[PDB]
Amino acid sequence: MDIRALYDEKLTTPEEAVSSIASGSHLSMGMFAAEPPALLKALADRATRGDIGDLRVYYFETAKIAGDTILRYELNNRIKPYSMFVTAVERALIRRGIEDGGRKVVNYVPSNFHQAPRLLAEEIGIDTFMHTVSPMDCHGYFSLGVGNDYSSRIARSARRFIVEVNRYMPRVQGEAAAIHISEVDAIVENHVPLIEMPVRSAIPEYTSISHIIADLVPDGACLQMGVGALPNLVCGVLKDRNDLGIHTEVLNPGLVDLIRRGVVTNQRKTLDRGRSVFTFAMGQQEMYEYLNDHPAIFSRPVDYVNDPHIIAQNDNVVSINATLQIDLTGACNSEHMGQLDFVRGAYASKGGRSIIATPSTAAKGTVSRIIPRIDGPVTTPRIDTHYIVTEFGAVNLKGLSSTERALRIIELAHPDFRDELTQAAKKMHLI
Amino acid sequence: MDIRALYDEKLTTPEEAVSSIASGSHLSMGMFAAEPPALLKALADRATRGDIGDLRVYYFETAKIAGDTILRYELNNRIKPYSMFVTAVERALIRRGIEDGGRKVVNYVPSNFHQAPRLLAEEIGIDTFMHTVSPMDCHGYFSLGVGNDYSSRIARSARRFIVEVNRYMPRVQGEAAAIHISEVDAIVENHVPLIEMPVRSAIPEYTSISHIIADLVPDGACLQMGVGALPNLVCGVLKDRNDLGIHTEVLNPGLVDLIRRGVVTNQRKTLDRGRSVFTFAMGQQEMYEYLNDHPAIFSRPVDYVNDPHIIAQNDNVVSINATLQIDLTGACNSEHMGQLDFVRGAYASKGGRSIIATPSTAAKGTVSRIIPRIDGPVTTPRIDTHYIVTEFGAVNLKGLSSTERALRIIELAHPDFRDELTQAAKKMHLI
Repeated sequence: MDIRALYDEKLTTPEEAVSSIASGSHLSMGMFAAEPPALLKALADRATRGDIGDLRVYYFETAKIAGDTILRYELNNRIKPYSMFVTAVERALIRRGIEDGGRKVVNYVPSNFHQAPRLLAEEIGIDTFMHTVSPMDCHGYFSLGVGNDYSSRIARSARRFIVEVNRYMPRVQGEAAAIHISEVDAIVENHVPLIEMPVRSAIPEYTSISHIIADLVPDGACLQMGVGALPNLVCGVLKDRNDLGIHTEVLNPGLVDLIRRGVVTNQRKTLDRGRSVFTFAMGQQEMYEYLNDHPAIFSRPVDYVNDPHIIAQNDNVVSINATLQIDLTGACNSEHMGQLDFVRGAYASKGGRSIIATPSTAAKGTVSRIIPRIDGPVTTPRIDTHYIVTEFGAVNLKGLSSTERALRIIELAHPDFRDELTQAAKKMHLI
Repeated sequence: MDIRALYDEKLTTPEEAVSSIASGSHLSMGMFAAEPPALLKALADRATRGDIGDLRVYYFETAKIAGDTILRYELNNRIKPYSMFVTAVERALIRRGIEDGGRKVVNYVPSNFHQAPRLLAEEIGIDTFMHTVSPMDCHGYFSLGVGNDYSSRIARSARRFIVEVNRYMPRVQGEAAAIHISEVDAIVENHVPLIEMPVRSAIPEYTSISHIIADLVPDGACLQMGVGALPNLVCGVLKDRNDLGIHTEVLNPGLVDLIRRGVVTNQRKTLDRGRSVFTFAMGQQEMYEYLNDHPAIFSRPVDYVNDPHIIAQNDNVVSINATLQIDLTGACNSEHMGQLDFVRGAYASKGGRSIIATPSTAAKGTVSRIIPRIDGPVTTPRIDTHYIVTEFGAVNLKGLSSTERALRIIELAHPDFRDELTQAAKKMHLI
């Protein structure tokens, strides 16, 4: 059982690692920070040379890594983006694609994040999976590090699995997170710091918002927080608490700070007791290092983590997410132009709470985020919404009539807009 | 327990039975054929005399029974309809309101049918619940008959429970379907035929669709079906199967036929093996009679039946529902202007299939039921849709790009609209 022998046998450069990937096939890669820069650069340039064509890349959550390599607009005709969710990177691509004689450059695949493993593995098929990893330990194992999501399944379903060993990637314990060297097909090495999530400051409203939310957080709450400044800031108010759990889609700096403070203990959880569960992690270097070899952290695949039935097995689940607009019905919209699983789970949880939070206004006070009607397709439907919060307060929509709902939602609007909004509600016959 | 003594201490006239209900309280009632006519008439009369007001009535699926009693437009100022799902009866009341100088006359309470039991019991709170029951037996039990749904919960959680004994009401076994006299607050008697859903005549497209759907029904399939002549026609084609199961939201005549023919055995089920499960039943006198003291039929509450996690636990779940519209995305819309729980449950089922079907055209071929995009809110989000079927075939949408979706859905449209649809696809850049 010589591991060092296999490693040196699979060790290679990006160029030959990616060389055998056929044209017309399906590739996928880790989410965000698990996107393998050297493997990707090697693939981009292979495409640039017109060496490979007709490659669909299926993925969730793209960053500049894939953005600046294999998803460059120029490569579009050879490496086709099948985005299962639109990021700023695809908004860039779509925009540039219209101002080019209205060509279609992004193929959107409509998908539930929690079904991604089944979709990619069984419905779509993935022939090549590529993922950054932590370095092979003494037992012959790499860790998927910050990723678990769908990767832990695709890494094994893909006919070929290629990993870019990066010492900067934390060794992270998780279900199927550890991968034996016999499970890997090729290895390139590339120790480079990991990409980061930008810290962005507390709007003054976040202060009042984060304080309404904390009183909505029960004893022994089991948290899921969205990535964002508001949620991060909310954890800042929870430094006060004890015995919180974590069962979250994304592990973020704010949550990790609660672990580091001994606030998060996971001793009240029914599932994964004693461990914080997330399906992937995003943050800054500080978070990344603190994750390495952490014994009270456990990544799980998304079809476990984001399964409402699983989420609801923990008592007092608290799910806190941001949206851009809330309407008077009051559905919610978080699209500029996944969390729903927790919206459902949190309410199903015994003593659970789903909280969708937002500033009532933007554009220095000129634009109301509380609107009459989302046009058109909402991200959280009106029948799913539980609690909503603005700096003007919180309301539980469940069981409210269209009338009760519009009235309480107006009260949460900026008073500057309460007038128009009451008028809009009257023409709509919401009231 | 001398149940004779009890039956008489509680037996009474509808007028007296309903006399003590307080104003500004919350009332609820059984669904469809379990709506109690004598009790309701006594109640409508109370409002006609100005003897009661500000009565909120929360309900689901409305029959002509409440339509013609407590929900008459005249009484809308004293008996306030808090309908949790809008039907023909509410659609009419709404029309009159807008014609009658824009009066809002129906209060819509947006809600998950599978969450109804807790919504009513906890978030809204019901003070009086009224339900037609089968006659008391020798052990002192009534049966909720065709009902279980939210009713089995609410007859317990409501602060007063009033029954209308009707000998025409089948004695039906199910979870919490039996109610002991000790748990009933007042009893009125009214032996009248059960109201019946209108048998709708077939249409020529239903033939082809039933054959396409039937090809999709695996062996030992665990059926759920919506009402309508399409699904009814489907159970016709399924005449020759063996060992099928039933776990359905509504029990219709098509399904009961398969039980009668011996096709449904429930032997391949994992839950409720050997028993057809439903949450409420709708049909005609024949079905209702057949249900009485049936030992292989078992009602269960909606939070069990419509819980996708429960549904998913049976293998080869097949969910068959009709829709009015399908767009190129393809979200679906079955509204003019519950089943979603099965769409998800059926896909999660091992070997499961959610089927949404519609004739490709309406109004003698003039209008396409396949359209570029659904107007307002949808009833089946595009990310949930599995199989759709028209008279022109079936496609499984899971994992297809927007383009592949558009192109395949178009081929399910009637040939007259395909070119129009194809043009629209490019305008929306679905290509």
